[PDB]
Amino acid sequence: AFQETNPPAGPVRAIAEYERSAAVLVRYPFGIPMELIKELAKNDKVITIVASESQKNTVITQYTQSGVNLSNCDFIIAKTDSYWTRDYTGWFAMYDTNKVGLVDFIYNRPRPNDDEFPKYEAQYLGIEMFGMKLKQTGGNYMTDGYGSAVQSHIAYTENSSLSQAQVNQKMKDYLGITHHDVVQDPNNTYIDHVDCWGKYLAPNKILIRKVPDNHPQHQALEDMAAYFAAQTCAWGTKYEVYRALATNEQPYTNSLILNNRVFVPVNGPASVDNDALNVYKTAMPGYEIIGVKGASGTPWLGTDALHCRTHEVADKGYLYIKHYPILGEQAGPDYKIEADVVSCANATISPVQCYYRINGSGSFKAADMTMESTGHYTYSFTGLNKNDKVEYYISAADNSGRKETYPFIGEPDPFKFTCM
Ligand SMILES: *CC(=N)NCCC[C@H](NC(=O)c1ccccc1)C(N)=O
Ligand code: NA
Ligand code: NA
Repeated sequence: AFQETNPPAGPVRAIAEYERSAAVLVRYPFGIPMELIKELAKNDKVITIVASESQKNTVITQYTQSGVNLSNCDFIIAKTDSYWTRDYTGWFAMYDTNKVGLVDFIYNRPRPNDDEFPKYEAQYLGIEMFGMKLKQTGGNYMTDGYGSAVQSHIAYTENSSLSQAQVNQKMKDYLGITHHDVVQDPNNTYIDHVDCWGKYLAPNKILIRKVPDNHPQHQALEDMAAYFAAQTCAWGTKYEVYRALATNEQPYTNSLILNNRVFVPVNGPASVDNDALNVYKTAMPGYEIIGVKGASGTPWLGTDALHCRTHEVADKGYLYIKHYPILGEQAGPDYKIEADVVSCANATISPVQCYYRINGSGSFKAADMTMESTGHYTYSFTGLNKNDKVEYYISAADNSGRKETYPFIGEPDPFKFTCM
């Protein structure tokens, strides 16, 4: 059964889907095509949930026959009621400066095996688990990694014995959420999950579903796009709002960001699918955008597609870069950046660098950042003239072999500012 615990030792920071992932969780019997599992296993660890050793063996046979990369296949043996790992598996958060933890909750469906699964997930991964006493579902949750979370109104109505203030306080305590952005669902379906209409693509980018002008939900979705366009994101700029046009209820926002790859469910027609994939390519330079056809037995639905049947797993030894960039018109006279770098692997960090380019000319140059205090690094851009345009990103490495950049994708999408 659900076990309430004290929240994690602070400060707490929920991890975003576009941060480093060590694995992806899927479940058998399958709700996803074998081609998706094969694609995932090329570069990432795929953890398949099975109910028994016999089911594990059945799945290994199927993976071997389909040419899945077995060297990237792991298994968790636990009973589950469904393949919606997005919704019932635990949520990841950093706490106590450099630890990765799992947050359990009361799954909002009558699925006791699914509801119990986070306990087996935490034990499998070797991390601590915290029990947040809220009725929740992962499909109705997304965080920017900077203390904001977007959820539809069911986060309140399915916790109606608690005040909104108490619900917000639990999200703050267990996940570090300082802006619990609870919105009226615009999609007109029974499910009321954010992932069927909205997705943070980066701290400063949000993808919102779009439908034809004559569709009954056209204005609700246009209103939702305007709502985020007027908001200041974690980096201090207004959100970049991208739109994926669903001409016929195609679940284009129901994608999975896994490290440098994005898996987008497609169900036709080809031209409309390709238009949606091109939105992701424009929004996410440097990422590999992959269109994924559905399984014939369990097709993608407008209320249930690829994101709904997967869940990313954070790196328990995460090399985390905390950075608030300097963007747009910078008054100066100083152009100083700061980054906090912590290793959840308790690995020795070196080097910490700033990669930069001036007036988009030549190649990116590397400069060492100064460690001013433990985990706190700084860099000042010197010799810059009026109207100089700077491109930069942060890079860190540690002695466990981890290598991370901020932004995650690095060089293909750097921070940009102009000297005033
Ligand atoms: C999109 C997401 N994060 N989750 C989708 C969960 C779909 C699931 N569907 C059903 O329960 C269902 C059963 C039988 C027929 C149709 C739908 C759910 N709502 O939990
Ligand atoms: Na079942
Ligand atoms: Na649970």
